[PDB]
Amino acid sequence: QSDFSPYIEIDLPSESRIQSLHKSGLAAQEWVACEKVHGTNFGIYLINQGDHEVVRFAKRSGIMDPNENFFGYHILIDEFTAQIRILNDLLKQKYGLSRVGRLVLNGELFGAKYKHPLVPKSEKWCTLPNGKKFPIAGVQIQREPFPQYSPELHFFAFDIKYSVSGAEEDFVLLGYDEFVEFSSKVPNLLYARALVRGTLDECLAFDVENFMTPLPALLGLGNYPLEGNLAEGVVIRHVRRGDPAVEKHNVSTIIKLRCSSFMEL
Ligand SMILES: Nc1ncnc2c1ncn2[C@@H]1O[C@H](COP(=O)(O)OP(=O)(O)OP(=O)(O)O)[C@@H](O)[C@H]1O
Ligand SMILES: [Mg+2]
Repeated sequence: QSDFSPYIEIDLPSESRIQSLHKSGLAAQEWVACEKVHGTNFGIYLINQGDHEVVRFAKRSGIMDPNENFFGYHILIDEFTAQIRILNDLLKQKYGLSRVGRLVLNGELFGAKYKHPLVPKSEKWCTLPNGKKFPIAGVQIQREPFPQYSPELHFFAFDIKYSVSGAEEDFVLLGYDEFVEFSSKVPNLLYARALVRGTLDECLAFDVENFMTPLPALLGLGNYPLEGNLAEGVVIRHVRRGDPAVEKHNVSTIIKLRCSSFMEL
């Protein structure tokens, strides 16, 4: 697991966090709110090993053996592999890097549930390296009645970091604008996009209670609405989260808000 980098949990806004964000000056700077997707944590890794490299996939708790069946994600490996190679090439070219020890594209694996009679369940079957196959129609990432996104499996990117040396302490996290710029150039990559942008308080004013997930319509299902299909919530973050000048204040610059309807499930 030496190549694995755990992603994070995200807190609801506490009194001490909010006070510190104001006192530090960070609250007055630029923040975004993006959709919080209810799937399972996923990471796509590209690891440099000198003149060769390897693609690996992680769940919440670590990089997986290639024959671990995990919600049918093998159906997306060819896509992920093409995507992560493109992202690495973009980063190397733009940043003048001969080598990137470790590139980590974190996001949410989601979908494979959409209970509308005009939306057939997936007919797709994944295949593992050992030849075993599993139906996407049998995948149940989450049991909750909302949010529901799509009958197919998808990946929602929400962070990109790279370590030139490969060492954990040398990771550089893309800021929001750079994250969007690069992600927008990776073909067919779905990624977190700002629902609102402004001060911390402007983002905190986002109406999560009535926020219907926009993903079904983005994924072809605009004509097949599900009643009460609220998004889980939002993640709010400083647009330069990870930058040393932000991090020097020693205050976390990521928080979440959830809708009450979701919390009650
Ligand atoms: N836009 C997003 N930005 C960051 N994390 C997101 C986003 N959308 C979904 N997530 C997920 O939210 C998780 C953090 O939220 P939180 O601390 O509430 O954990 P959780 O969602 O309850 O955990 P679980 O993975 O078991 O559902 C992340 O680890 C990530 O998997
Ligand atoms: Mg979750």
